[PDB]
Amino acid sequence: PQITLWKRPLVTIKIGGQLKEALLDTGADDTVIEEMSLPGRWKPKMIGGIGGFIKVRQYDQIIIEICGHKAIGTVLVGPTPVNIIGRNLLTQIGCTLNF
Amino acid sequence: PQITLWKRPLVTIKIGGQLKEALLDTGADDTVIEEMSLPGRWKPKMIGGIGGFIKVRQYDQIIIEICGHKAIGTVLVGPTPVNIIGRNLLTQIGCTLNF
Ligand SMILES: Cc1cccc(C)c1OCC(=O)N[C@@H](Cc1ccccc1)[C@@H](O)C(=O)N1CSC(C)(C)[C@H]1C(=O)N[C@H]1c2ccccc2C[C@H]1O
Repeated sequence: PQITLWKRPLVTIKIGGQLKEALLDTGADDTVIEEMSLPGRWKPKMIGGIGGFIKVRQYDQIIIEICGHKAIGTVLVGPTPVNIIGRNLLTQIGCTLNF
Repeated sequence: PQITLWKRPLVTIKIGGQLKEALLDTGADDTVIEEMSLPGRWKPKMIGGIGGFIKVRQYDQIIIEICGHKAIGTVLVGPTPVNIIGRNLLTQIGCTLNF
């Protein structure tokens, strides 16, 4: 698809068998999702945004679908304001910026 | 141009007669630049994301150049950790996400 930016680039994702809304976010290095249950062990990570820093849980090799495109990679879980698909998975689905 | 997402999509912008590096950020509704002078009236605004909110000055009808493309729009000025080109100006240069 080609997604214009007149509104927020919100898309449907599937993670843990559940449909959710997430923002395709080229300003995010990594993908961050609101509190939910994911399998496996997690590792600590601190991430910095416009308002400062938050602690998140880092899960690796997580299966996730983004607009029907299958990806498997790192998903951070924590108090993000909106679910964000960041560059780590945008690259997996072959997403680019174009003008 | 086509910009891949293996690294942060940073570009050079011209604003208020100054050159600055900024992040092409599809997660940002608006454009925010570190402290600098801009012409005209402004009003205060709070903007929020990861880590919470910061206070900025909102300047309207500001001309910026991004990769040879002139655009006009609202520019916020304040203590942002990274200079950010948001959707309000990305649309104007005809920037889209594609996969
Ligand atoms: C650096 C890093 C490492 C690992 C993992 C991650 C996720 C990561 O990125 C962190 C991050 O937050 N990145 C920022 C970009 C940024 C990087 C570094 C410092 C500050 C901002 C990006 O993802 C974003 O714009 N965001 C995210 S929350 C949001 C509401 C969707 C939106 C935002 O603030 N949006 C707000 C915004 C921003 C600028 C102007 C106006 C407005 C209004 C809101 O739309």
